[PDB]
Amino acid sequence: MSASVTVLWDKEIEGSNEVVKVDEMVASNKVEFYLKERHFDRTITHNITLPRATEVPIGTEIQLEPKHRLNGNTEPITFTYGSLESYTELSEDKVTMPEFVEPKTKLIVILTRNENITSAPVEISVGDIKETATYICQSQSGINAEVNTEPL
Repeated sequence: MSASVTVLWDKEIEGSNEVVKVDEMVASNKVEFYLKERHFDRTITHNITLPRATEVPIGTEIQLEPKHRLNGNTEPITFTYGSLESYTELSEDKVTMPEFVEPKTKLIVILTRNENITSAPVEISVGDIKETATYICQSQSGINAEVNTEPL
């Protein structure tokens, strides 16, 4: 009813790897800037997938410990085959804005973050049944603010 689990971390595959533009904000001219801080949802989705013809019985628990986590969570993720095959972590990404737009100056705030997909083999055993599943991590980094100044 409960599997022993080993992630072949050294076999990790690097899927998508992108720096994503999240937003841009512009103002022109001292005057005070629109927001002092922006707040952003940040997620990491963890997935387990099994071969279509697997012998793993429906209901089996697969407990693994991911590499990329949020909020300093350390506890294992518990997937259940055929019920709970995905799990999403949510944290609050707080980003400080520039306070002032300076005189004779147009400022541009560029907000970016990294987003990766990685996958790895998971060796699964329930009793005499062995399987190699695939673990998939959909990750987002913290946001970076680039301040760009023009004399207009």
